[PDB]
Amino acid sequence: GWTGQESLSDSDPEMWELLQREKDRQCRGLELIASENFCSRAALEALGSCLNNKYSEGYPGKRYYGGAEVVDEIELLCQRRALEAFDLDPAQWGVNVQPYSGSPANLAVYTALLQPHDRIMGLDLPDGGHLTHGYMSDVKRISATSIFFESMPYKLNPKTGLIDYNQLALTARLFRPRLIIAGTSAYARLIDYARMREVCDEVKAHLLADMAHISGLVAGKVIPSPFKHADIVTTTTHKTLRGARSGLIFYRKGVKAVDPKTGREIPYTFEDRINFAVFPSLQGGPHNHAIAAVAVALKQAATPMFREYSLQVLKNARAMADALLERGYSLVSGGTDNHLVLVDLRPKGLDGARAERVLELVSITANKNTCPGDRSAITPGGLRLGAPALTSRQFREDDFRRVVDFIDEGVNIGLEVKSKTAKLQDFKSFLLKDSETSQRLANLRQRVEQFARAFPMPGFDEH
Amino acid sequence: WTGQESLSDSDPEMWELLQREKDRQCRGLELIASENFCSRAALEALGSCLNNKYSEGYPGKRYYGGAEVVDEIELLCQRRALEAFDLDPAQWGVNVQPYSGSPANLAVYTALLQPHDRIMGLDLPDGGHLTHGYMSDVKRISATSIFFESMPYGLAPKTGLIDYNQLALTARLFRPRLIIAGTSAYARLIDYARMREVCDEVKAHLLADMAHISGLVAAKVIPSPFKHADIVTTTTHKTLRGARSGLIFYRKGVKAVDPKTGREAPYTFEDRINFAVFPSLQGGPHNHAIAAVAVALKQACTPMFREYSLQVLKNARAMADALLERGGYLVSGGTDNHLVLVDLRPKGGGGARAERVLELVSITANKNTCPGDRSAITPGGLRLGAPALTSRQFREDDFRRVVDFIDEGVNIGLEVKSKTAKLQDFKSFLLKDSETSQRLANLRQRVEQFARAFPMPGFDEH
Ligand SMILES: CC1(C)[C@@H](OC(=O)CCC(=O)O)CC[C@@]2(C)[C@@H]1CC[C@]1(C)[C@@H]2C(=O)C=C2[C@@H]3C[C@@](C)(C(=O)O)CC[C@]3(C)CC[C@]21C
Ligand SMILES: CC1(C)[C@@H](OC(=O)CCC(=O)O)CC[C@@]2(C)[C@@H]1CC[C@]1(C)[C@@H]2C(=O)C=C2[C@@H]3C[C@@](C)(C(=O)O)CC[C@]3(C)CC[C@]21C
Repeated sequence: GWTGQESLSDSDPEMWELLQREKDRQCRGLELIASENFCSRAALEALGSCLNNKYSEGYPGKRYYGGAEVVDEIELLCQRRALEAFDLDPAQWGVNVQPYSGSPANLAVYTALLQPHDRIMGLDLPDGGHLTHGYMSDVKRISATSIFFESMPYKLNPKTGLIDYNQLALTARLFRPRLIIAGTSAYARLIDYARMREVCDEVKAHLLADMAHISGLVAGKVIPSPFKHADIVTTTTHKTLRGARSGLIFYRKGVKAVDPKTGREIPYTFEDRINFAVFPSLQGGPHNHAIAAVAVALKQAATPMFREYSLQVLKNARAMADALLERGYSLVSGGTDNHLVLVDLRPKGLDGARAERVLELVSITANKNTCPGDRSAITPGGLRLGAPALTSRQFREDDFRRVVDFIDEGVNIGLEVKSKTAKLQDFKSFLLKDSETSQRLANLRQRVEQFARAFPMPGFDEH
Repeated sequence: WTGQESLSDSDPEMWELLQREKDRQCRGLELIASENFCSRAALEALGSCLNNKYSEGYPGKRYYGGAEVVDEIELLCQRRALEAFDLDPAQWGVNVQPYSGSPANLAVYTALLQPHDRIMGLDLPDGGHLTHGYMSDVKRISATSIFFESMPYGLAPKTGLIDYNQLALTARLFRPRLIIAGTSAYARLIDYARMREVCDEVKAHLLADMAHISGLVAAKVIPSPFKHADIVTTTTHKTLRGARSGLIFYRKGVKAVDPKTGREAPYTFEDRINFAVFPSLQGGPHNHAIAAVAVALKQACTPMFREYSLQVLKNARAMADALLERGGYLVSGGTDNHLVLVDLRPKGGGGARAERVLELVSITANKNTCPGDRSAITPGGLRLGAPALTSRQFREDDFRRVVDFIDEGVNIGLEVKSKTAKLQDFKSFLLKDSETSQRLANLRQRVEQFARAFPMPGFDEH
């Protein structure tokens, strides 16, 4: 008779088989999705805890709901570990740990700082921006950021460091936006630019750094911090931070600067505004399980171990980069200085959508990527590859050297099938039905999986 | 570093806190209609490798590879949801991605309205929850009141019951595009068939946020909004006893035709609601939450859980009866659902004194505005629910001692309230006075050991 202390294995075999298939697919796969990581077991033990059951609407100091005695201390702990993880000064920075995920963390900042229809700029979606930074199609508002607010994108300058900081400054003086976002998905270069904070300081905009993709790197000081230049920072606690899926908003606090007469030094106004956008306005009850798992990860990230990881992540990225040039690929202007690598595949003779589907069938998971020349729409000429997921499975430069030989056999199987096919589902069908290709893919799949299965995997053994 | 080390080993500080929260839960009595203790099965999924998987999109329409397995978990959760409530796949869909309750609501508004379009959500004191629409007399509070234009409630004051009259009058005036049949603190059924007239009148949309009653409806004990409503939202916690997540149910397929028009006239909810959740508001789904949600929906699609929902109402009824024979007055006269809103006005006790006393006694219920009320920091009534304790196998008898335990709370309160000045001066006197602090510790021990023996869902030690 139902106790609810039963195991998932006993009460829901259907779900336990599926957890187990997912676990096998991760262990046997080569995961190159720049935004994927494998979460620590420690973190998942918190994530899947009794903190699920506690409603704690409000914030630590006094948050009136009730018993929150212990969760208050978890939230403060998470706060302290957050500010420790990236460089201290609690005198000069605050943090909100309650955002449900990344998109909520951004919509919170917009909501706290701007009025509906206020003007926002971010790197356009195709040029490697996030959806939540704003995106309108020809005839549709697509991001909620573009619906509740007025978004104009700053494009990428095809071949250079790409982020046209020029065209930005030109258009940000014509558009008079009250917040500009500095953050990217598909970009191999450094930003979180002190020059964003000039373009901003100029036209009286707020600088928001969305560092979700590089947060681990920043956490580790293996790349330079947006927290010197930017006044608001948002991140996810997964990706390069390697925690559970949650979000963070960091904001400046205390006295901003001093000005005419004896002074009366002007105070920052973010803290209370961002905390009101998060709890009363947008979110109900925080997910205390996520907050705890986030706390576990942030401590992991404030350690010798995590600095070694993030250095290995850059060297692994460079390795995979150097390796692809060696066989003459083309990387979106140059190479990389971060966690990922954008391959241009038009000069090697294949698009992204074919390359992605071929690698998919050999247990290599990357994403197709629009290259500056946005024909776009599921047939872009690039491929986005990242090192963090595998670097967490103890891969080194030789391991990525070999990952790239497997991608090579993939690209090469593609070209071949691209020479007997009618572009669309006549390609995708041909990979299923053709006895010669179906076999050549199985053989490559089996080599990847044997290669993949041998490396350790964070998490539990079986789920 | 492997990332396979146990949390005990790698973070004792966090492991101690998980463990103190575990102590705290199994210890006390939880009567908050919005709270419940999650199954081990469900938590096993919540804390799985599904946390590791990005699957932006919907099953079949993904933007990444390597979703073969997550597709099936999402569809399973879909199916378990339509089955859980009973619901014909021809005539209903579900979206299982919402991160929580507030997102599920904002997603419906975003899919169905333009910014500044008009929303009638039962006001905060008359039922409530922020996400229905709430401005103070100085400022917009809920983001629903910022991005959309919200006009409050319609209840016959004192008479807890829903003014189906002045609503219909004002829904003919204010001309709102969507009305929210749903409640935080309301012990009665919402006439959904009469909402569907008020709404079919105004050419409005009917939304039910059935967060606290979600279990009951699947369980077929209460009448489902899913006969009258077009859109239904819920959290997967509370009454459903699952992980913190959110669901959005919506009608699909044909809506009948006029004689000559032929027969073409299909629902347009699905694509719009799904597009408001993925490109529009949310990034990647929390596949771990979806999995955990799926566990709970089955745990619940079953014989076992129809006798949870049957015991929940009768547990509620029992509590209701045993406060009419003592505790105070019954805002509504009684209950017909998972909770009772007792008035402490005719008992001469605020809602905020009575809440904070039971807190120090490890019983957590809710402060609740009642129609005879002042709007200051404290004043109102008391909101009780059967889902939490009903989960630790409590029956009607459990719910006579729990009520006698609350009586000792009410009664040490009244005593405190006759030797103290304001609330500030009241809640001081509970902490300071050696005579009262010991009288309270002795009641805390009686409720503690009444529950602490009882079984609780979860991992024993987190
Ligand atoms: C008077 C005001 C309008 C005002 O008062 C200020 O805060 C002034 C501060 C300032 O000057 O900035 C602004 C917000 C607020 C303080 C109150 C309204 C009532 C609460 C208290 C407001 C709040 O924030 C949070 C909630 C929550 C909603 C609830 C019941 C749920 O929805 O479940 C969960 C519990 C909780 C906390 C109680 C009820 C309200 C709606
Ligand atoms: C408008 C939509 C939502 C929609 O397309 C349309 O509706 C167009 C209108 C029409 O069809 O007419 C669906 C397909 C899509 C083309 C675009 C924009 C969103 C991207 C581009 C979609 C896509 O395929 C792949 C991703 C990826 C996710 C991301 C950011 C990551 O997760 O890191 C990695 C980079 C990348 C490429 C950026 C953003 C999206 C989600």
